[PDB]
Formats: sequence, C-alpha cells, structure tokens
Amino acid sequence: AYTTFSQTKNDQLKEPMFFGQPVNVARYDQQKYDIFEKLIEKQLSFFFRPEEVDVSRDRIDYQALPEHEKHIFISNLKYQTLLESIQGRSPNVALLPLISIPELETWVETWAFSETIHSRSYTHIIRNIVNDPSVVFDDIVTNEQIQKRAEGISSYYDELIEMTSYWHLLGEGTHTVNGKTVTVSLRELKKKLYLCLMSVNALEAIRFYVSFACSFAFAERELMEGNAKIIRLIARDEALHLTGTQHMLNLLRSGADDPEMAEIAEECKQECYDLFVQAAQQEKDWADYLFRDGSMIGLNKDILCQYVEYITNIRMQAVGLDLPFNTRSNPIPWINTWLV
Amino acid sequence: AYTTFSQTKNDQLKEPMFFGQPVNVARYDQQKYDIFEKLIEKQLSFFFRPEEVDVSRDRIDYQALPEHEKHIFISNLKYQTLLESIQGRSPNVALLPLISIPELETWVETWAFSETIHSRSYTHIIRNIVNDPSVVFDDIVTNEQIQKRAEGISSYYDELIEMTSYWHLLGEGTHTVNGKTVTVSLRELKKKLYLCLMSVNALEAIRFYVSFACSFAFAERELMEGNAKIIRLIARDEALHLTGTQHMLNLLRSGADDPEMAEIAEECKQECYDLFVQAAQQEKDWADYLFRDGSMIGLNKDILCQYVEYITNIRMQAVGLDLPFNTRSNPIPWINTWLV
Ligand SMILES: [Fe+3]
Ligand SMILES: [Fe+3]
Ligand SMILES: [Fe+3]
Ligand SMILES: [Fe+3]
Ligand SMILES: [Hg+2]
Ligand SMILES: [Hg+2]
Ligand SMILES: [Hg+2]
Ligand SMILES: [Hg+2]
Ligand SMILES: [Hg+2]
Ligand SMILES: [Hg+2]
Ligand SMILES: [Hg+2]
Ligand SMILES: [Hg+2]
Ligand SMILES: [Hg+2]
Ligand SMILES: [Hg+2]
Ligand SMILES: [Hg+2]
Ligand SMILES: [Hg+2]
Ligand SMILES: [Hg+2]
Ligand SMILES: [Hg+2]
Ligand SMILES: [Hg+2]
Repeated sequence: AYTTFSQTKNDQLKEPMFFGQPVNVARYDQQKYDIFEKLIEKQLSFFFRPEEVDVSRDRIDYQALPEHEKHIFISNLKYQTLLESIQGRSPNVALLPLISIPELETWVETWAFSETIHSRSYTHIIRNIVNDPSVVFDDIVTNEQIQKRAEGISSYYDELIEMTSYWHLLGEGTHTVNGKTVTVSLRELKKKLYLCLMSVNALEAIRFYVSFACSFAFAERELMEGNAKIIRLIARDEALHLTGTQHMLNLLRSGADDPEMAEIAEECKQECYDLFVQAAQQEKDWADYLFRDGSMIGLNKDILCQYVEYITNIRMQAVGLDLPFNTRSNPIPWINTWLV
Repeated sequence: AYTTFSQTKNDQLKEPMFFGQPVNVARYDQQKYDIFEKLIEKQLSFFFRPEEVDVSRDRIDYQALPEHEKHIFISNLKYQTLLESIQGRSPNVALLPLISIPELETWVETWAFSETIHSRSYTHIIRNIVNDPSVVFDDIVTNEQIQKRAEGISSYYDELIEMTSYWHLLGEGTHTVNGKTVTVSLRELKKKLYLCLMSVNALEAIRFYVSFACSFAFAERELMEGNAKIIRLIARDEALHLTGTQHMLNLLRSGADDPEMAEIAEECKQECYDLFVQAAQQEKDWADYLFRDGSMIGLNKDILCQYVEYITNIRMQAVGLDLPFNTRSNPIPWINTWLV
C-alpha cells in the first residue's frame, strides 16, 4: 500500500525514479538526478503574477478583430485553458503516488503548481476581454472540437491512476473482484506510466507550442499584446516542463534507472511513435476548425501544419523516436522572437 | 471512477467542497466560497526564497552553543522537517482526488506547495549549520522519539487514501475482494475525511506552533537569527493554512455545504475532541526527550506543557469544541513579538 511517510530508512540516492519505496524525508542537499533540483530552482526563479500584466487594451483589439479572427483567438485560448486545467492537477494525482526519489517528487509538485498559475493567467486574460467569462469557460467542457483531445489526454492519466490504485490495494497477482478476475502486473503498470509520460511529453512539447504560434501571430501584428506578454511567461515555463519529461523518458529508456522499463519501452516503441503522431495529427485537424471561416495574416492551415511537423520531428528525435515527417527548417522563424 | 477531466458540464458553484463531481475547468473568476480564492491570493503574495536568507552566522552560533542547547535546537528542527515532508505531499495525494470545487482544489495545491518551500527552507538551514546533513535527515526517519510524537499523522492520511481508492474503484456497496467482504460506505469515507481534516487542523495549528516557540526561544537570546527570519516566514504561511482548515471544518459543520457532513460533524464530536487531547499529550511527552540533557532559561518542560494547553484551548474553541484544559494566560507572551 501507499504511505505518506515510509518508516524504513533508505538510501534515496539508490532508489529508481518510480515504483521504489515511497519518499519519506524531503531533503534537497543531494540528488540522484541533479537535473530535477536544477529545474525546481529555475521554476521557482520564474514565478510571476498574471494579474500584474496590463491586458486592458486587449479588450478593444479583440472587439475590433474580424469575426473569424475572434474565433481563432478564443478557440485557441479555450484549448490552452483546458490543457492547463488538466496539467495543474494531473501530474500530482498520477505521479505523486509512484515517485521514490525526493527531487522528482518536489519537481512534479513545482511543475504542477506553475501550471495552476498558468490557469490563473488565462482567467485574468478572459475576464479582461469578454463581458461574461462564463460563456467562455462553459464552452470548454462541451466544445466538440476541443474535447477531441482532452479525452485522449485524460484517458492516459485516468488509466494509469486506476491501475495504480489496484496495485497499491492488491499488489501483483491474479485477483477476483465481484465475480471477475482482475490481473495486476507491475510490468503493465510500468508500461502505462511510460505511455502516460510520453503523452504528457507531447502535450508539453507540441500541443502547447502549436497554440503559442497562434497567439504570437496576433502579437506580430501588434494585437492582443497583453495576452502575448502572459504567453511569453507561460512558454518560458513549458520549456522547463518539457526538459523534465524528456529527462524522465530518456533515463527510463536507457536502462540506467530501471532495466525493466528500458525493456518495456523498447517493446512499445511503435506504440509511442503512433501516440506521438496521433497528437500531431490532432493538432493538424484543429487547424481546419480554426481556419474554417478564413485565416489571418502570418497564419493559415498550411503554415500551421508545417510548424507542427517541424516541431514534432524535433521532439520525437529528442526522446529516441523515428522522424515521422520530412525534415525542413523552421517555417515561422519569427516565432523565435517570442520563445526561449 | 476518478477522472482528471470530467466531461459533464456542471455548475461548480453548486458542488459540495468534497465528494461531488471531479473538477474539470480551473477557473478563478467566481467561487462558491471566496475565502479560498482570498487564501490563494494571500499565499501567492507571501512567496519567498529560503536560500536568499543568510544563515552563515547561524553556523557559528550553533557550534558555540552549549551541547544540550544544540540537542534542543536540532531535535526541534528535525521534527519540523518531518512535518513539512509530510505536509508537502499529503494534502495533494489525500485531498485532491476528493475535491469538487475549483477554488478549493487550487488552494490545496498552493497550500501543499508552500509546505515544500518550508522543506527547502529547512534543508538550507540544516546544510548550513551541520557538517553532515545525512546524519540529521536519516535520524528523522529512525528517531523513535520523533516518530512517537508524530504517531497518527501518516496513519490517518494512509487510511483515507486506501478507502478513497476502494471508493473510486468499486463504488458504494458491499463487495467481495479475493474472497473477503469489503464494505465501501460513502458516509464512512466522509467521516474519515472529516477526521483527517480535524487532524491536519491540529497539526497546522498546534504542532507547528509549539515548535516555533522552541525556535524563537533562541531568537530571544540573539542567537540563530537566520533560522528566526525563516521561521517567521514559515509561521506566516501556517497562519493561512490553519485559517483554511478552520474554515473548511466550520463550513462543513454549518450544514450550508453537504448536509450529511453537518450530521457527521455532530456524530463524531467526541472523536474530534479526542484527537486534540491525544495530540496535546504527544506534544507534551516530547518534552522528556527535548530536555533530557537539560533545559534553558525560559524554556523547559513545565513552560512547554503550559504553552501546549494554552494554544490547544484556543484552537479547539475556534472550531467549536469544548476546552479540555484549565483556562490560562499566555505563558510565553514574548512569542507574540515573533509571530504576525
Ligand atoms: Fe502551463
Ligand atoms: Fe507545462
Ligand atoms: Fe509548513
Ligand atoms: Fe502548513
Ligand atoms: Hg498521461
Ligand atoms: Hg502522465
Ligand atoms: Hg492565431
Ligand atoms: Hg498555430
Ligand atoms: Hg511506448
Ligand atoms: Hg508516444
Ligand atoms: Hg501537419
Ligand atoms: Hg504539413
Ligand atoms: Hg489526516
Ligand atoms: Hg487530511
Ligand atoms: Hg517549545
Ligand atoms: Hg462520525
Ligand atoms: Hg469529528
Ligand atoms: Hg467536530
Ligand atoms: Hg501544563
């Protein structure tokens, strides 16, 4: 079972990242993997207050926007708000019960906390550009075009969480529950974690970044500048989150942290590849719904699909997956002015 | 049954604090109880960076400190470190999966996050006053006297977590797990959550404050000035945390939230009372160990016991419980100087 304070004195430097003894003492004078301590420090140094950013001129810019451009901006904003809602709670609920080294535990909480600041940031923006925020927030849960993503994301988390509970409650083996056989395998749980981490890595590395291009395109035309300033701060944080997931995945696949995981990762290689491409395709399909009533200056369906493939190739190569698209240089070099 | 993003469009203003539909959209433009949004805002305004606080002078003070005084200072520090390690992760693992309103969800994550900063604060202090931090940190896990005082904390959380897992996995009813009859009652789960909350209230409002008195006793001597600055920052946060738990508990008691919780609070009033009496005794029994090699002017077993009864009565009255101890004046008025 899981415990909030394992009574066994253990060498936290020798535990695997996940599935080892639950973390007891929270100390930061030493780490098995210093990268996580460096990320905690950097993230703490990046704390910011959304409410302090002036977004008053965004309201007029928005109202002045053509109806199709308002649709593009608001749709994108809703999607970002959805992702931050999930990322503020999920890393904690899903990973905290499985982490066995202190630096990773605190990094996860720090990462999750920064995501909640991002959510508060979007509330700040929304309240400053529309008369009734409720209109926007309610459309997030039910928007068909948006939910054809949250579902896939929430699924990986939910499945991992459920299997984690069965593991902590019953342990490994073949069990019976109300007339049904329930099999609990640590190997399958480890796979569920790897798949979930790969999914979150794509979320942090591609899903967020595709939306940033949408927001900064307005900023290039000197519009929605308050929103832009807030997005730059958020993007600065996501870069850290992506560094974290990449290190977790690379440490797990190399076999240096857990030989079994490396074995499992090699085995589900094609699955992770498809999972990554699927996310890229979902971002691609959004472009259609996004630019249905027309596109705008500096951004269109074609340019967006190009950027998705460009970014996807980079991210997949970063975690050892084959490149799914033809190589090319950045289709929108101007984005570099706004990104880390 | 738990999900990271419930697909049902629900009015978050009408959900109960706990056990309702899992929070989907993280919005901060409105709230059922604005007190939690006010707490989030305040806690964010109190963000501080421990490592900035100079504690080099503390090393000198500590070493030049009389042996028995080093024992008192270090023992108190190790207990505080234990509580922060627990409080940094527990609210998230035990409460997040059960919260149903966005303002409370984020407050818990913000509260827990601040506790991790407190943990980092203690690493900063420990690493700077001792030659080998590993001796201190490892003793935290094995020290029978420390685990004796904290007995009951991790246990409560762990029980709530297991029962919560059974609830999410099997739902309400009587089940058969591996041939054993397992009963899952929402009513009983609610009781467990309520008692866990009263326990955390006692931890935040009593256990932390008794430790602050020991720390400030040195500050009164113009010693351990760096530690003192940090403890003042920590105390500032704990005041918000206990304000939060007192409000959660009293709102539940009022019957304005979940009607069943009002019934439960009433039914287990003797249990609530017993929790405090037990905790108070634990804090007192700790005196024997703390002052085993001698005490200090103004800080001894009798004074500690008087302070424990003093603060316990104050805290119990704040949540509507009868007072177990004889009424009395503050035995250490000098502490007011350091608090608030
Ligand atoms: Fe974010
Ligand atoms: Fe992120
Ligand atoms: Fe604390
Ligand atoms: Fe606290
Ligand atoms: Hg996931
Ligand atoms: Hg995940
Ligand atoms: Hg756009
Ligand atoms: Hg885009
Ligand atoms: Hg995989
Ligand atoms: Hg994948
Ligand atoms: Hg594409
Ligand atoms: Hg393309
Ligand atoms: Hg508890
Ligand atoms: Hg609790
Ligand atoms: Hg004390
Ligand atoms: Hg009860
Ligand atoms: Hg009670
Ligand atoms: Hg009570
Ligand atoms: Hg006493």
